[PDB]
Amino acid sequence: EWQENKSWNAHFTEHKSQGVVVLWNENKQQGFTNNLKRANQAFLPASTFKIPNSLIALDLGVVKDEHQVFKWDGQTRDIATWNRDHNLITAMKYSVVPVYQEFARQIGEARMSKMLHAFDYGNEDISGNVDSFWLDGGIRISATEQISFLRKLYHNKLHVSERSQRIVKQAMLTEANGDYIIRAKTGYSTRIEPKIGWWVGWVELDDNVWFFAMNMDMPTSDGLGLRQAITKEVLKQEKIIP
Amino acid sequence: VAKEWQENKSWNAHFTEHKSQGVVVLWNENKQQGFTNNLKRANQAFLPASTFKIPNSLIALDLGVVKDEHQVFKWDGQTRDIATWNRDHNLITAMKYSVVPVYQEFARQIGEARMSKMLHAFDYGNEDISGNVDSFWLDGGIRISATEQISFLRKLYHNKLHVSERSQRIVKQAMLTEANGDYIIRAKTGYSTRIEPKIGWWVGWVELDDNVWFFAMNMDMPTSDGLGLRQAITKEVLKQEKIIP
Ligand SMILES: *C(=O)N1C[C@H](NOS(=O)(=O)O)CC[C@H]1C(N)=O
Ligand SMILES: *C(=O)N1C[C@H](NOS(=O)(=O)O)CC[C@H]1C(N)=O
Repeated sequence: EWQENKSWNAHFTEHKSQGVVVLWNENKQQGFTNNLKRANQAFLPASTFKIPNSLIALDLGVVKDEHQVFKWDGQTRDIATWNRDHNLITAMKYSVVPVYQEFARQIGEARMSKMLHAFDYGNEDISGNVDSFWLDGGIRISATEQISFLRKLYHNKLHVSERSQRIVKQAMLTEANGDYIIRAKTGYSTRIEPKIGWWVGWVELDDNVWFFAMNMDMPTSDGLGLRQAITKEVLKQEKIIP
Repeated sequence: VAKEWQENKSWNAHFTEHKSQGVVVLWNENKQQGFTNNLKRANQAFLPASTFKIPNSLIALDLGVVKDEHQVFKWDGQTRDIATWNRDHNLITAMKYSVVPVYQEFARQIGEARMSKMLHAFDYGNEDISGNVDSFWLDGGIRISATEQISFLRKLYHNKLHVSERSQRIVKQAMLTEANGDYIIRAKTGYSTRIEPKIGWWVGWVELDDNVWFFAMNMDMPTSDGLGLRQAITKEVLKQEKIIP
């Protein structure tokens, strides 16, 4: 079920980086990783938590649909794209923290905890602030647990409406062309060490789905582009993407 | 400039330079304003050909002929000219490779009575299903203009069509052509080859962060040499208008 393919380390080494890329071939029901230990190492999900947060908010009616406008609070933040009104699509695209913080507060501790349990999401521990537990609280999820979670989302098997799962998968749309479709979410766990970068999601091909979850050491924001770059090098090596 | 429809003849450069003739029709969803290089051709009704895969997919999902976007539609075993058709398909791939046999079967299952009722409810072009139940969109009575394609597409985009919200969401997912950090294109190509004038189609929309640009283009297609011009000329217009980089 889980093969260790150490050749992918070359992609990390060539990029002066370290981390794990985890791939899951849906058709074959087989997994591949350059590091089995790191693949099962649970980390703070950071912005990858916007996937279960969106799902819960949609199912509870906190988010009516992907067109609902979430007004900017007027607070100027470091990331320029957050300093405007957003809908679910753009909030996911620009990883708009205050929008997701508001969703989490509206969901509340009790429903957030019990609904995440329904998703079997990582350690299912929401300890810390309702609006920041995914960044500096007790929640932890491994790259293999991200895959397990994403596979349920792909198949509409999470215990939420099909509609909510379709809206999130639409909001996860990152890239598409004649060769593949990528539905994914980036993350950057900046608050608690080890500071890590995430990229979780999948690649849809005509006749298969390749699920992926990657994390890498991110001591600074300088290497953030490597989350997609390294994953893409692995996908290209495995002939998943041309 | 405050007008609902504006003609922009400068776009004709994109057709002429490519030794082509046609119409591109754009609709700025936010401003509720339309733009075209040819007002007359924008309203000229043609056979929808493969663009009919959008309403056909909608009807088939709503009626449960297509359970979901994963349902496998087996290859009948007949070898056809377009290689990609000679294999099993789901709604995503059938739309992607415009697999005619799959859609002919859908239409036959839907039947003429339900097909007619659905198109009238969709206000789809002239709503005329005359001809073969499995070919009317290629050689029958159905006619739709580029502007009527946009009207139909706007309702689909907003889940305003009479069929289920679910069928509309699945069809828009199946329409996914291209996506990146700047835009998302949800569209369907067409090539009306049976009844003159032989024409190429490209209908759909461009999703931006804060706007949607609906488009419908058709162009003369005397040879398959110009097929790539359907997307290329549209993209030249979208680039000229600063819609896409
Ligand atoms: C999410 O992890 N964060 C919000 C935002 N996301 O950008 S990212 O998806 O490319 O990682 C910035 C980083 C991080 C945060 N500072 O909370
Ligand atoms: C649809 O109009 N057709 C099926 C197929 N479509 O490819 S297209 O979307 O690029 O136009 C080939 C042409 C046409 C047909 N022969 O029926």
